[PDB]
Amino acid sequence: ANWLVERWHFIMLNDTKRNTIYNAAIQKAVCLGSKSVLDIGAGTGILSMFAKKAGAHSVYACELSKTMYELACDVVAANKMEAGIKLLHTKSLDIEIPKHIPERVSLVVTETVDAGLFGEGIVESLIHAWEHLLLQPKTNCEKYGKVIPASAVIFGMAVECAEIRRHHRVGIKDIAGIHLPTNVKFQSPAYSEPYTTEKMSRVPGGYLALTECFEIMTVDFNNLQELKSLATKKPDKIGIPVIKEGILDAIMVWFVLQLDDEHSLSTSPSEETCWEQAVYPVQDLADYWIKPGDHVMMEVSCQDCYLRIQSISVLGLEQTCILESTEIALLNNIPYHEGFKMAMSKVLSSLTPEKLYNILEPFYVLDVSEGFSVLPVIAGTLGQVKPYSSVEKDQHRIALDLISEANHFPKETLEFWMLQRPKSDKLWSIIILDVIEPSGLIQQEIMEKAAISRCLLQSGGKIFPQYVLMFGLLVESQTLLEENAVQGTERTLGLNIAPFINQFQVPIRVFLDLSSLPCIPLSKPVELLRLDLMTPYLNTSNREVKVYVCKSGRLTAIPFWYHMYLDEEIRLDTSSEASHWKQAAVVLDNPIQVEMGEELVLSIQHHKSNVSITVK
Ligand SMILES: Cc1cn([C@@H]2O[C@H](CSCCCCNCc3cccnc3C(C)(C)C)[C@@H](O)[C@H]2O)c2ncnc(N)c12
Repeated sequence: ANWLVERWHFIMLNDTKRNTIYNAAIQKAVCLGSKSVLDIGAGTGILSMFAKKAGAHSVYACELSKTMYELACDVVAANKMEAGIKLLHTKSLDIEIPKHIPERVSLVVTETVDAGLFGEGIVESLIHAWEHLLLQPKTNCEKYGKVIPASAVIFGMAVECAEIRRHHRVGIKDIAGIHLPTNVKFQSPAYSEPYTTEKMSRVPGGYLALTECFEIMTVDFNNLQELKSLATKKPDKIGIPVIKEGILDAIMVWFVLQLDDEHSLSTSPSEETCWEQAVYPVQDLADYWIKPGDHVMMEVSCQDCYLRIQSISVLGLEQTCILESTEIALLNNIPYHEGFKMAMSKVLSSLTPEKLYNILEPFYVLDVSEGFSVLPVIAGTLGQVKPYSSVEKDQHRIALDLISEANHFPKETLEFWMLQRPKSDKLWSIIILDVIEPSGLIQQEIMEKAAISRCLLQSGGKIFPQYVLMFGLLVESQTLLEENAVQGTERTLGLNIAPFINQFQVPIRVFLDLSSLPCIPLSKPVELLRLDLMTPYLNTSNREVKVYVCKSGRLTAIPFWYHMYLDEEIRLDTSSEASHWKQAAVVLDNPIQVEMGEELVLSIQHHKSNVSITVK
């Protein structure tokens, strides 16, 4: 996509409460005398229009992004405020007086905050603003400089959350007959990306508070000296008592943002708010079980942009292998590995049963999975197998050589691998291909790789998976609608933004965590498509699917996922609880009213790795 608008813009603009408190704070500050305003990171320009409507004499809005800047120019002009608001395509750090802005401003308004508060560089931007773009602070509001937000209190809480854990810690020491040795320590990219961002009010499986909430930091955005002192401030060593028995999985962080002395915003987890929380995963501990009487220790600092929580330990009453969170979720996906072990054993049993646990001829197995994979080690433990790994990273090879060694493989049993024959005049008995992206879409050129792979197979040899079924269902989801499009002008307090920003939406929502999404089912899930790697003649380009509507409702989306068939009996589900793949959905531009008992027709168009789903 050439012209992107980030998904969080739709969610935020749809949050009437957020828009109300920001407009209330700006109205109060403008009416009190702050007549010259600078909006840092204007987005659509909503805070600038609030300032001008409140009665500001001069409004300047700066926007880093070319796309957001151009959109903001059109929104402001459509709201008849072209003459009153001056939009600037620049980062606020590059603004010079009188070159870009003629005079120092009395009020800075900004929303350049993330779940961890500091992740968008609010400190660096406000230090530059106080030094070069703002009037002197208070010792009449027109005479002195002020910032919205005024201040913040940052909170933390130790939690048990199995959903976070399966993405940052490998939770088992034995997978599908293979041992994962102690001398190989797996760690996520958050180990020392200090935190991920999560909607903890709806996290799959939920979370449990193991401690009470605690203050981790405070910051005064109107205090330049306090802001400059952050770069060299020594970390704050804190000790938190444990109030509940449980597995320590993360420190969940949120903040209370004080816009002024009357108006405050909380990012505390709630299904009533749009705000996500900062999640600091707990890893590299000897024991994760914590009980009342224990103390959770950590070091909180904010010297180089991001808020950091380091040296996490529990105070009572070896090769390191960095993996992506998708690869850790993969190692924690037991049905995937057990399914692959059983499917590989059946191929070995049908082709060479004496090899299952020419004597010089091994059963050749190629794993073309993308990223870290242990499938070649599982294959090697099964029989007289010559397995090949496609890992690129040197650290991954070392780890796999140590895993191979722990599974009694003599040196160079496992080898590291364009699709070609194992050896000139030799054929593969098993080829594993990566068909579904973690995004929930089909991998690019998979049909082409399958066609090339089929020519390299021994008679009776198999490509894994053999075929993939795409499943989908009709849903009424107001949540998917509000994360895809701004719902009117009432949400944006009379301002016309929705028609202009809604144009930058994409038809397919990827990386969807379907189980955490509030949905009303309007149909039962049904097979939409068959992607056959062993028998492409069974594929269909153009198909109409008649979906029985079980329940009357407003159809807003068609979520979809897959059943990957390793053979006729063994299938993997990309929507399963332990799945390391995310799902996806076709979200409708205009929701359709459907009635119980009708057969809705979906048009499913398949060309190579593309699938188009529309209501016919
Ligand atoms: C530093 C800077 C940024 N920019 C521009 O402004 C925006 C930066 S902010 C990034 C998104 C923040 C959303 N945070 C919401 C949130 C918070 C907490 C919890 N949950 C959320 C949810 C769940 C809702 C995402 C962006 O348009 C940039 O191009 C600037 N332009 C001019 N000069 C500058 N110095 C800047």
